[PDB]
Amino acid sequence: DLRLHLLLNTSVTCNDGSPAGYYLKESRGSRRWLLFLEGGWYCFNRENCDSRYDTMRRLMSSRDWPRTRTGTGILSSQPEENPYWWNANMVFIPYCSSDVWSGASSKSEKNEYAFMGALIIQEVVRELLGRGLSGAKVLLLAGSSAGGTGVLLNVDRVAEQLEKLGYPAIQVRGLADSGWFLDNKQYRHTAPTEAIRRGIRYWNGVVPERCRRQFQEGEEWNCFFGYKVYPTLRSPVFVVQWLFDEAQLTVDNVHLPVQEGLRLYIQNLGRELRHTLKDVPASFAPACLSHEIIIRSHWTDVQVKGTSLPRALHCWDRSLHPLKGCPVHLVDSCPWPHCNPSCPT
Ligand SMILES: COc1ccc2[nH]cc(CCNC(C)=O)c2c1
Ligand SMILES: COc1ccc2[nH]cc(CCNC(C)=O)c2c1
Ligand SMILES: *[C@@H]1O[C@H](CO)[C@@H](O)[C@H](O)[C@H]1NC(C)=O
Repeated sequence: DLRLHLLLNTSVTCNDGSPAGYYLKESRGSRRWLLFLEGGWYCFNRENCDSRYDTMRRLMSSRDWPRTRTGTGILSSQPEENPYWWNANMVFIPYCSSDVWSGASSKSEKNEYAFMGALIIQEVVRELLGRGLSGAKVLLLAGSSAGGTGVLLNVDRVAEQLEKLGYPAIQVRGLADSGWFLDNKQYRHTAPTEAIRRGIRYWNGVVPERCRRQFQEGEEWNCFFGYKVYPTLRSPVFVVQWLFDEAQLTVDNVHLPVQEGLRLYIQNLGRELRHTLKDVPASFAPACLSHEIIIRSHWTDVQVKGTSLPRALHCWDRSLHPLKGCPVHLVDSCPWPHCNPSCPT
């Protein structure tokens, strides 16, 4: 169980103005710190945020959060469940800003909602430095789905914050799970790129500086797509992505007797995802239809080329000190979902 702490700076808020916060379980024998960003889609205008407030209020407000949370998967403290980092200090940061962790906007007379995801991360990091983070050797910023994209948008900002605060010994790294999407041609029409474009204006969203300077004013939506923002990052980042991600297929208007047109569409999607990962040295991408993995209790079960994800992350740790029998780049080459026998059922 991790215990809830509301932010002492109560001007850093969830969408409705309630204070944001974090759940913490300390491990006093450890110099490793894991900060996990929750996911949960987003909203991008008044009407669609109003509907989210009716039926997804815990993703917009802290008024109804519980005092504790159980750590699962990579957040578990049991070695049987978490072979990688069971002895680490564990932090779960709830997602209550609906902005893919990019916002820097307060509630005001002109703004019904606050969008402060980027500021929430920096305030958590600050307040944690007085609870033991000042002694850390490694800070791993991790996250799933919207939180995985949040890692890509924020890991370099955390690194810069700690250097300017006077903590150059802390090594900042990122782990992005299920947040690596393609701005591809859809199977049918009914678009995420335009929703993100409008969202950035609504949230006053911020993106990493080198990416912003490449794409320039008006085109910051490009930095929400992993294969475009990743080459601009300086911190080491490990990318986890199912080749046939369910959220990707949903926005592509695919719902699973598959005939030739859809077969070719699905096979081309896996090929394109594989291609975007060829220059990503630390990555784990199985040929499965699924979504998210790192906080699932059975995350230890899936393997690529005989190597589990906990093992791949351990090999990554060793590489940041070409290891024999300890690989870090693991991408499936077979072309259809569940061609890998370790895929979840
Ligand atoms: C799950 O919601 C998210 C989270 C992070 C994201 N980054 C970029 C996009 C838009 C394209 N992908 C989808 C699923 O629409 C996005 C959506
Ligand atoms: C590749 O062909 C095209 C052509 C025109 C387009 N407009 C917008 C998109 C991106 C659509 N994908 C998602 C997931 O948002 C697009 C793609
Ligand atoms: C609280 O957070 C806000 C938003 O980042 C910041 O402007 C302010 O300086 C913070 N308060 C203190 C006392 O540092």
